[PDB]
Amino acid sequence: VWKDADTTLFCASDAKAHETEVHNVWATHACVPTDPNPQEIHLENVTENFNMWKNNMVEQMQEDVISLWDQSLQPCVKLTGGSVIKQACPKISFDPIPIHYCTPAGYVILKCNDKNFNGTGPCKNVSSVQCTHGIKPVVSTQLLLNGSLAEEEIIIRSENLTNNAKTIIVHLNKSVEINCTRPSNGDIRKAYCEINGTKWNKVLKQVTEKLKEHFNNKTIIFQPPSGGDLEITMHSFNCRGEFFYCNTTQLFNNTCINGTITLPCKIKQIINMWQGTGQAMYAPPIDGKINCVSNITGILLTRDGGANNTSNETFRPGGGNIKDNWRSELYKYKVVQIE
Ligand SMILES: Cc1nc([C@@H](NC(=O)c2ccc(-c3ccc(Cl)cc3)[nH]2)[C@H]2CCCCN2)sc1CO
Ligand SMILES: *[C@@H]1O[C@H](CO)[C@@H](O)[C@H](O)[C@H]1NC(C)=O
Ligand SMILES: *[C@@H]1O[C@H](CO)[C@@H](O)[C@H](O)[C@H]1NC(C)=O
Ligand SMILES: *[C@@H]1O[C@H](CO)[C@@H](O)[C@H](O)[C@H]1NC(C)=O
Ligand SMILES: *[C@@H]1O[C@H](CO)[C@@H](O)[C@H](O)[C@H]1NC(C)=O
Ligand SMILES: *[C@@H]1O[C@H](CO)[C@@H](O)[C@H](O)[C@H]1NC(C)=O
Ligand SMILES: *[C@@H]1O[C@H](CO)[C@@H](O)[C@H](O)[C@H]1NC(C)=O
Ligand SMILES: *[C@@H]1O[C@H](CO)[C@@H](O)[C@H](O)[C@H]1NC(C)=O
Ligand SMILES: *[C@@H]1O[C@H](CO)[C@@H](O)[C@H](O)[C@H]1NC(C)=O
Ligand SMILES: *[C@@H]1O[C@H](CO)[C@@H](O)[C@H](O)[C@H]1NC(C)=O
Repeated sequence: VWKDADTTLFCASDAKAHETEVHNVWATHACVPTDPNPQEIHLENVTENFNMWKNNMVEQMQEDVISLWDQSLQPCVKLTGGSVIKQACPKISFDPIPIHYCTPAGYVILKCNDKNFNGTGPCKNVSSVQCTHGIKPVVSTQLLLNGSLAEEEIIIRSENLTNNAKTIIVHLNKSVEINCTRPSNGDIRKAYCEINGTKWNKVLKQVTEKLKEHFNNKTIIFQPPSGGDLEITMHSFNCRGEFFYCNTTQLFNNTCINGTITLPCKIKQIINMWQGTGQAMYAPPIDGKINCVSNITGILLTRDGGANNTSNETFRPGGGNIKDNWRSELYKYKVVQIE
């Protein structure tokens, strides 16, 4: 006795009110305390359809992250709507915390428990929950960081796998640590991410093998981004308030597809805002060692559509649509109004 519907969700977290960290600060006034003992009810013989690509939960999380970033990450110079704006741009404490999304009274969240669910279609194993799992609003491109892993086999997620214009979401089942560091001491913007080539090249081959199963045994080739802004041509992310730009060619160039893979990184001040508000400029990198060790739990790829009768299918690290990042975690939920 329920139907698919959209409504105003609310967030919950374990943020500290005393902290100056931006995520904790935002969650303190925007979210409520997390439920100590949340309940989950498995619906008997209930089957439901899901669509991670058409989920209002994604838009709502998007609006929250945009709100947090607009309040916390303000640039020195801004350019939006043909208006140059100067303002204060002090360094901040930045480190994403788990955010839960819940439904109000008269509404519930359906959770797909199919251990091989790809994001779209029917789900045989469904359960009822008030909130989602703790999701860190990590903004990045190409690589999904600090997210959840696929329980069983690797999963390929796409709204339309044949459409080369539709982005693909790779859900890894084994995290590959990416250790990025801007050493205390030849540019201050020069950084690097270390990835164990053995762990990575093994996972990438598995990703290569499963893609073949989706494209009828066609040859899978990984190549660097064909073009576009640096935000999508390179693995971009925020580390301690700094915008890291790392070349991932050594990751997506077929050589071992065995030691330490060192990716060249740049800490850029001039950036294109993912909010779509234009470009912005921030102050130089902070002093001391800047380190961010993350778990590579997902991969954003874009397939070339210049091959019809060929025996090859080329894939490149894509993204840009940050809403895809929320989709990689909000694929297994959907809001329904109880009747
Ligand atoms: C109106 C509009 N213009 C956009 C340009 N792309 C970006 O602004 C962008 C993508 C990724 C990031 C980024 C930055 C920092 C971090 Cl830490 C992580 C990610 N910024 C497109 C527009 C078309 C030519 C190519 N660029 S997107 C957009 C909708 O929001
Ligand atoms: C359904 O999902 C729940 C939670 O993930 C799990 O405990 C249960 O074993 C699943 N049922 C089947 C038949 O796999
Ligand atoms: C990464 O995953 C490991 C387990 O493989 C875990 O111990 C660690 O806390 C994770 N780090 C994150 C999520 O930042
Ligand atoms: C991850 O999935 C692949 C199939 O894509 C499988 O071969 C591998 O064993 C899985 N890893 C784990 C830890 O289950
Ligand atoms: C996802 O699963 C549904 C249902 O099995 C199927 O119709 C769809 O083609 C699948 N898509 C991908 C990308 O696997
Ligand atoms: C998926 O993309 C292909 C390629 O453009 C297209 O022919 C097909 O109609 C698309 N599927 C849907 C359901 O629109
Ligand atoms: C990351 O790499 C640095 C070297 O720049 C090293 O000192 C540090 O211990 C590494 N961290 C992890 C978690 O491996
Ligand atoms: C990354 O480096 C490779 C080789 O060093 C180069 O071919 C490629 O163009 C670089 N990518 C970007 C986005 O600069
Ligand atoms: C990569 O992982 C293996 C274990 O799988 C380990 O023995 C090796 O030392 C790691 N590489 C580096 C550079 O530490
Ligand atoms: C992932 O989590 C770890 C531990 O909280 C943190 O040090 C790291 O900066 C996070 N990665 C990103 C990209 O925020």
